[PDB]
Amino acid sequence: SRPVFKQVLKVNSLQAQRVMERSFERVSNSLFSIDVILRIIGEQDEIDQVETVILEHISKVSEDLDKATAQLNKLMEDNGIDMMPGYTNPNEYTIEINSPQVAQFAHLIRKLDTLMGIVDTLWLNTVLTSKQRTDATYQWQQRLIKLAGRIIGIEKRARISAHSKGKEGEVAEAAPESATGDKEIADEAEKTK
Repeated sequence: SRPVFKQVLKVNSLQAQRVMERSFERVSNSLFSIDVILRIIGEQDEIDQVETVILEHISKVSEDLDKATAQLNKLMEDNGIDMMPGYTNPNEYTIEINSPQVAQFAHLIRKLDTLMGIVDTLWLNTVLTSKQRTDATYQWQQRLIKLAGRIIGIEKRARISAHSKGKEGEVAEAAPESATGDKEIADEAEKTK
């Protein structure tokens, strides 16, 4: 009755498979709880407002990932590099896609994995310092982790919105909240204030 997309996703770089590991399950559970809590609140005004804010936070990170990919791909042709590296142990992850936004987050991880492959090419080809590879490794990792925490923060602020509409006990039954096992994500979840 409800459509669900099951897919296998290969991730090459360690930065993107670490981001995938400590966030994708919690994020796709958060996107699920949001779609359920919003259907309990009913008000199409709030539904479209929350659907929008989630869309634009995923859009901003996607827009920045493309800009960083476009700039760094220019540095490759500027420097005459047409190849990209193999990886010691890539991982395959079987994922379930219930929302199209869940697909968007998983697509963001692929763009991250792609951008890391470009960074690693420029670093192996002495175009990028060892220091500015780590600065890109940390910041883009932390960039997706900030999104994970913000999405969950939107979920948490939706639960208080549902509480303020008396629909609280309904939420506890329909979609209970999941523990956030990653501290970086859990701390960022306090975009509630």
